[PDB]
Amino acid sequence: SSMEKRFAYKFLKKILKYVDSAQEFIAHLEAIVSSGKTEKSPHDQEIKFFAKVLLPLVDQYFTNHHLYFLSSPLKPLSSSGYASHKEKEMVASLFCKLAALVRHRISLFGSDSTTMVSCLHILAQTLDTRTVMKSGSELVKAGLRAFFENAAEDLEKTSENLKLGKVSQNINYTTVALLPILTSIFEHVAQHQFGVDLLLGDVQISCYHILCSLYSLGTGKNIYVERQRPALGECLASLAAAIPVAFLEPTLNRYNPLSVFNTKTPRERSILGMPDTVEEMCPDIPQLEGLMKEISDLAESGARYTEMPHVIEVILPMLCNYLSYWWERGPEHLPPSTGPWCTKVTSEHLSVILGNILKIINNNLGIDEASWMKRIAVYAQPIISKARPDLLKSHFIPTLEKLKKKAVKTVQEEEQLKADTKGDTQEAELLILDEFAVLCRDLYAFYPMLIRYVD
Repeated sequence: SSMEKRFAYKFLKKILKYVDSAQEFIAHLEAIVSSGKTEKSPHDQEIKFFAKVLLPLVDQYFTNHHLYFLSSPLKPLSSSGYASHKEKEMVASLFCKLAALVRHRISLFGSDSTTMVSCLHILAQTLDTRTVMKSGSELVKAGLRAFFENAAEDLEKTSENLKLGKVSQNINYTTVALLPILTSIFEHVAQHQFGVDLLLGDVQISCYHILCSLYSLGTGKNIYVERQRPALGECLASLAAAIPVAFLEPTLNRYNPLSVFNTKTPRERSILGMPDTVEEMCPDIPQLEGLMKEISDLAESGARYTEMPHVIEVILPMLCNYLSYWWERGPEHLPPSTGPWCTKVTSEHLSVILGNILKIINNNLGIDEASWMKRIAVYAQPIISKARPDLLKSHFIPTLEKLKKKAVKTVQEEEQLKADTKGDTQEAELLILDEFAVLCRDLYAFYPMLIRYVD
């Protein structure tokens, strides 16, 4: 019969109606808070039901029937079936409305902010932007395109506040809600390959602004930056693996048909208030050659994580994802594409970057406290596949030899300590336990790369 009698359609319609009512309820609650009245809200029952039953229910429902809303006739991911166009549009609209509700009201939500953010994670991972954009009501498309604009505005406002500061609500919202949701959205559109259909035109401009703001925050020297470097690096890495414009190689941008500069008339681009040249879109972000040269100099000099805390948590993941994404669109993976490419990335760049990562891990070997290794071992996975054979003699064997020497030294010390029962053996036992802990950390920060290379 009609597709409007399905259970999922009714469920989503009911939840959308409840979210629409909760919009007014939250607006009135914020108004009464501004007025200073401390009495309970007249619709406290509705708020309690929405925050205690509706959100966890939606989260669980889309954690269970997750593939059903992503599958399509072309790709049958779910055995149960595939959601209709209207249901996918409803899911996108619900995600947009929820993101609108918590845009700056994390303080109002209080204890339910975590539940709201988890529900937003689940909805973002269950978004089919392709079908929504192809066949969806103009309101839903407008909301989806305005989500990225709102995120860009919020990030620019946070950067401005950090510069002016010598406010806390906005940084709290950015840390708690905005960054994880952006990371989830970009990972979802990168693994399912929605980037070539979603991040175009206005969305691409908003992504340019987001990229500039994230790079500015990540490499800055601030208390907030010092605390949130990992999140900024992860979000930037996710963005670099989905946006279809080579933002580190603007000189070849004329060969990229997916860029706004090559897909929009100059009058239209000037109407949108963007610079007339791609060189000015990301003025602060260096070119690919500059980043690679800086990383090589840092690795060869011997600097530790303290000297380059932003070349290890922001620049490196972005570079790894960028190289992995653009290798498949470069000279090596496009033999028949005799025409010039929008990138100049070959396996040489991936090999040299992997070698620099290994050298950096080697320099920081045995440091007392370095928790960045367990992330650098995860952000190098995309580029281990293109590593060249010469890495075996120059970078893998020396590092493993250093690790083996450390292990033999520590085990000999432990055996000699156990043999001798004189003196205070408890302090020596604690010291050797600390040494074993640092050795295990170093092994698990280098062994994954070795295993991939061997495989």
